[PDB]
Amino acid sequence: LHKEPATLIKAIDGDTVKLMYKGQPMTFRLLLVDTPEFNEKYGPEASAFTKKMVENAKKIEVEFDKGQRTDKYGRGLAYNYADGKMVNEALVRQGLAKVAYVYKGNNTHEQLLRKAEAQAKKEKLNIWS
Ligand SMILES: Cc1cn([C@H]2C[C@H](OP(=O)(O)O)[C@@H](COP(=O)(O)O)O2)c(=O)[nH]c1=O
Ligand SMILES: [Ca+2]
Repeated sequence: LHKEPATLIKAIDGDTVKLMYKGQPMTFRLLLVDTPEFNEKYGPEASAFTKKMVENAKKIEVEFDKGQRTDKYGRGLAYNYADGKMVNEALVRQGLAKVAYVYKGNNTHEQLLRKAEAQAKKEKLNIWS
């Protein structure tokens, strides 16, 4: 896979962000994770975690997997990086997302993220507390 440039337009919630990609505004949904909705337990904390990560970054990148690049709602499906750190992985490592929505052929980073989830669960963090 390849990292490609993007710039932040606006934080949305734990697992969606509005970015400019190839010069066009797009909502991205993060691959292989699920954060609680803002109205659920840990939802606000997930939203804040992602917001801080993308707003503080100097360099935002997106990385598409091998399969579908947009979902049925028109959201881009990617792994998102903030100063080289994967947001998808960071959310799972902190117990603020579950590994989820693992579809065949868009699952390159599945085992990296399951390893993070096991570590967050071991530490009893957030969702796993
Ligand atoms: C992460 C992801 C979600 N989706 C779709 C499945 C879900 O459909 P439904 O809306 O019918 O439940 C929805 C979950 O996103 P949200 O967790 O953002 O609600 O997005 C994909 O199609 N591919 C994906 O990789
Ligand atoms: Ca969600």
